Amino acid sequence: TKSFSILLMGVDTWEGNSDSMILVTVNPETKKTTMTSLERDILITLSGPKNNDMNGAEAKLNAAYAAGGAQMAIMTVQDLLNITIDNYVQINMQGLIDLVDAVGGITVTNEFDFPISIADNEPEYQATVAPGTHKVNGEQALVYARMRYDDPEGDYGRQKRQREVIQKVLKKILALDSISSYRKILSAVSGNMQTNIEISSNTIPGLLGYRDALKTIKTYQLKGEDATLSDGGSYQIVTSDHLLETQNRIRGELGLRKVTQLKTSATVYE
Repeated sequence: TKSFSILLMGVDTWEGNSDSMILVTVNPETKKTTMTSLERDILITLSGPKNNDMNGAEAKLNAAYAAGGAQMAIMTVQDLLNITIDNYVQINMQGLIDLVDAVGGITVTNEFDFPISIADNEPEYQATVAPGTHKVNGEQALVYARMRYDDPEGDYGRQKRQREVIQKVLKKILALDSISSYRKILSAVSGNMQTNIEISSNTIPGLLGYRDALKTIKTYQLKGEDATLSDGGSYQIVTSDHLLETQNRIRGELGLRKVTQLKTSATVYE
């Protein structure tokens, strides 16, 4: 019954590439969970083992994972937000499909006037989401989550959608009453999910002591301005203003002191 922080990472497979970085704050006391999406494109100074060539390099946040696995991603995001992160959870795409299936599916709304597909690009995922509101399986949930319009305005939507999927999966998990139910869900994702959190017969029930925090899930996005790179690629500097409100929002939920200055490994305009 204490507030804790977890860094959620989707990974194309445990070395591979970060497809998502969500900081989740769980407060059982306030009965509130916050999910803040961190832009893969933010420019930042990476933090890793000193053993590592990329420790100290200024790069996009996406690159922490690519250089030193989940260890570097945590070190890097710790220095981005000036808060200590208690645990991490990597899931890959098979993971995400298995999990959505294991909770009985979810309901999403395709806002557009055309079905959503990604097979043209990635033919391993031939699923599709009709327009309107429909119950969706794991294969259809991944596709909704991974669809990028490949526009400067692509991730923003992709990130809202990724958050949605997780939130909806989490609402299904609240409504579970059995420990077996939960045991079956950790079975379902066994191969395709990895974490600091201890998984045993000891912990599956210890976990249900936090379900109360799923009663209110507020979603958020850390953002700034889209700029250009010499290769023609795209990055984003964080407006120091937006950055602090973000460290303070999270710190609050995690039961901590509001900060006065802005200590960050990130590259602000100033």
